[PDB]
Amino acid sequence: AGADEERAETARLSSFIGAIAIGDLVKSTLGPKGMDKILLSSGRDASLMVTNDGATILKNIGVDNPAAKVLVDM
Amino acid sequence: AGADEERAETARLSSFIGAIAIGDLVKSTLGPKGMDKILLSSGRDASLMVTNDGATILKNIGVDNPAAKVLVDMSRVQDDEVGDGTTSVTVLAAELLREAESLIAKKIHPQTIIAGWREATKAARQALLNSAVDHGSDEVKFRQDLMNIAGTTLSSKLLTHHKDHFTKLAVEAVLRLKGSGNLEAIHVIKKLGGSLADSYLDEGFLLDKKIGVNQPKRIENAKILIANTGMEKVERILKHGINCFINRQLIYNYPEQLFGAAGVMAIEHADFVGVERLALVTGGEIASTFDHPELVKLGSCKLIEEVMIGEDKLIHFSGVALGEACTIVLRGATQQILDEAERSLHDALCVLAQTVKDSRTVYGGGCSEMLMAHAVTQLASRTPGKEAVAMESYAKALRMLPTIIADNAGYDSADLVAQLRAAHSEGKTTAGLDMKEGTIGDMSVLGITESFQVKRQVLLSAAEAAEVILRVDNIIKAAPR
Amino acid sequence: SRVQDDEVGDGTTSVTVLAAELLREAESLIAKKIHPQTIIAGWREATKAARQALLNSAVDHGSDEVKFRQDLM
Amino acid sequence: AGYDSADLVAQLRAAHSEGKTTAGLDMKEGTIGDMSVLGITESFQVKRQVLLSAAEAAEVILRVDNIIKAAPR
Repeated sequence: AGADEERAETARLSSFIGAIAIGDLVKSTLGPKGMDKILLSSGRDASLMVTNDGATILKNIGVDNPAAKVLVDM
Repeated sequence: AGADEERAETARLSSFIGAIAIGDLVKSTLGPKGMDKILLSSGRDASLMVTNDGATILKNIGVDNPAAKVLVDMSRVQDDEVGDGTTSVTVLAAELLREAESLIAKKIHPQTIIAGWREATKAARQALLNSAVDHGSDEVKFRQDLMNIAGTTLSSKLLTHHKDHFTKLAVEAVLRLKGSGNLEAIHVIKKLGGSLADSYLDEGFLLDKKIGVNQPKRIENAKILIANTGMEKVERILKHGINCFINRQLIYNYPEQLFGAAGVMAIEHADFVGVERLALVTGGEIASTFDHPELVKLGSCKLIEEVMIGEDKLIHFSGVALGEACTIVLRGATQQILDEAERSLHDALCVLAQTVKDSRTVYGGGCSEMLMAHAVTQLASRTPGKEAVAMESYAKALRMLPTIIADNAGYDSADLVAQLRAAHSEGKTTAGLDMKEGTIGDMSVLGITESFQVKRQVLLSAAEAAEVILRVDNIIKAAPR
Repeated sequence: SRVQDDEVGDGTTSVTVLAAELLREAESLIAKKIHPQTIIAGWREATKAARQALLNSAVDHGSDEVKFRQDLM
Repeated sequence: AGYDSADLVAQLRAAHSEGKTTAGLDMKEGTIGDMSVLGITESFQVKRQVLLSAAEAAEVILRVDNIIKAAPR
């Protein structure tokens, strides 16, 4: 264990996992009772940035190696 | 499995922890005998700062991932547009978070209870008037200006013998504060020389710097020169008639000889903050290279002079044409209390201006808190909805304040709550906690009355912060720093 | 202590010991269980203690001038 | 004195509550005795200054709430 290996069930899984992570944060945002979140990164970021609009925050950061940034661009 | 994983119960915990963390540090500070704390930062900071005033330190830094900075930021307007005295507004906000545990039992969406904050407007209006206390303050006012609330701020402080006189003076300082122009240019320094009054009020801004041993002792029909760049000079100088030069930064030695013979008084390394305030005061100037003299600069010509204040010499720049900015100078023999003036007077500036601006106040010594607690229990029942259930929880939050005021008086807390409530529900607004008695008494005889605004701004800010908080996820707490 | 020495003297050292013992009672102080600062008002009460050290004690009753037996010993 | 302290406390209190200011601790005796016979007296002034001096030393701990620092790192 402890390596990046993908075939069969797992290759499909990386697409699957990227979709689930984004959905939980965005679901709160929609509707009158909608919610806005705060994000903090220390590496050359002034402070916490808060974006209610899902599109603006997704464009801003390419935090991880799994596919999702391309999806965000669209 | 990303990293910061939090459960719905743990997400709220981060907000919960934040209120408790802040309350413990501010807790030492409150009432009669409070204590100073030290705080450290490097890179954007360099050493350890110690601040007696809780509001000043919270404002200056956003130390960590925990969210409370936004809650904290509102307090600055509290300390300018009203409440300061003794810090306690932050502590009450913290208290409301504890009721959230009882809220989990309420199998209802937390977002909906948030609408209770919609109710904050109808609670803030009810909280107000339920307290019912001061009929009015006309403006400036000859006798109602003080001998009131500033004394309470002082009541907490030991210095209340000579000091209460100092507190009274603060009103004169605040009277000039009101009007168009904003909250700008107010500076105060305490000094070593002793007097019964222990304070002198000056019409203009004060500074403490000297050109050198040589140079004229006094100047008149004074003209002021300010430079953004460090040290031709005589030629431009003679025609204007220049009486004083103020420079923010180091000053070159050669011009110093010139000024002495000419009869012009200059200031070496004048602090920038004093200078910026001064510009508003004198009508301002364009500060740049040595061309800066004549028309580009406009100076005020009333009085700049060195005078002796009982002993040690100072410079008193005074009689500003604008009239929007002024300075305060303190005096005293020497003790804990005299340099405690620095602790107290800064507090004095914020309390009084507001007391004159609000024209409304509430009874101190916790009189307001018990009465308000009585009225609010009924109010929850009156309103339809969860709107009623959230409101009922809020009402017992107020109960803790009576306990804290008594606690800092040395007297047994449970006994105190009992006697306190019976007197307030009775219908007498004047009655309140008497710390010196260790029981309940007439607050008015003491002369204690909290500015009305201090009570409404604290309640409204806590309410809005609460709206966002139990409808988010990522945070936590450690302390101010 | 030195100001005291100039104003009267050494005697035998004992003043320092008396001040130290007052700290021991602080353990039971917690037992009162509330605000240590108003405990200080006890000091205010010490003025009462101070008058006690006054007039309800032996004093002289004799030290007329020279004195036959009480000159010393 | 090299004498039993427990015994001493009881007898000392015993002579004083009576109302006889003369009785006191005689170390040479090992028990209690008539101080006046010894001839021992203390100046009035030594008692007032010691009381004032001991009281202020005690307050240095209480008039100032805190003196040092907390957590730089």
